Amino acid sequence: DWEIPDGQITVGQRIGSGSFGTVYKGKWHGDVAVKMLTPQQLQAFKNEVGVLRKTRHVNILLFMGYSTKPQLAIVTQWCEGSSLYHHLHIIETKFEMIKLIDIARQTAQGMDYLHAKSIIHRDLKSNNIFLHEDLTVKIGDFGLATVKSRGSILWMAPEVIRMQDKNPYSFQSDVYAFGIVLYELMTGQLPYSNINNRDQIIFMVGRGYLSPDLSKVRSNCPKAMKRLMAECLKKKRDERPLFPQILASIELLARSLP
Ligand SMILES: CC(C)(C)c1nc(-c2cccc(NS(=O)(=O)c3c(F)cccc3F)c2F)c(-c2ccnc(N)n2)s1
Repeated sequence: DWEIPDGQITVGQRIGSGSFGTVYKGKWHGDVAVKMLTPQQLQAFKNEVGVLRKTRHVNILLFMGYSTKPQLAIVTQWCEGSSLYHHLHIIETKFEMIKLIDIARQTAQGMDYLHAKSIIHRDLKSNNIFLHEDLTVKIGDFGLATVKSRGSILWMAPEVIRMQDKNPYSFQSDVYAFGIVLYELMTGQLPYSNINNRDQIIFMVGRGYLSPDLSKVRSNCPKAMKRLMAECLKKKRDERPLFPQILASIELLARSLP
């Protein structure tokens, strides 16, 4: 099994909380990430998502094992560096166009893998794309439904925001969230920056009145990159390309660049 013997993990600094559980930097055969959760949270993740079992890919965060005592936790590999969100919006890292294209290429590579294994991320955003050693993209923080009837909206597809569906999530919703990530890479900015109201952004994006300002893309951004971005951000989910097609477009772009 993947159960780490009781008392082997040293738990350190609290990193934060994602879709589910609290992340702490830890030590177990070097630096590791320790995601604390409840047995109900762990069982739901194994059923509703199942990335711990299913994924073993260079662009997906590597699961390592779990602990039962003192507290239940998922132990993954540790990413040395920062998330794409942190790089672009917190510390304003100026990446070369070649690198920005590579980050997109690597993200689309990981997404195509997940989708081929029939896994929908449901919560892809820039603080989920971890730039390990500032070179390798590692996709983590998978979406898990923790709440019922009776949050980062900038990446949500209009249909996800409208939520007139029980499960508005699809491969196409992840394509939209990737579209926003492409926007962030090519502009170095977050969409709808000129609006100071979360409710107005939610209402308008869902109703298709508001969409990212594509005129904000860098001068050195390839025409095909801006074209792919537009296709991924289509308001009609059906009009969006899937990741095998997205990947092929980036891979072709990556070589056609002088
Ligand atoms: C607080 C915040 C921003 C949300 C973070 N979460 C994780 C983290 C820690 C543990 C697991 C998952 N993701 S997960 O829980 O979806 C998951 C697994 F539990 C197993 C395998 C892949 C995987 F993505 C994470 F995103 C972070 C994390 C993970 C690895 N290295 C570093 N440096 N940070 S940071």
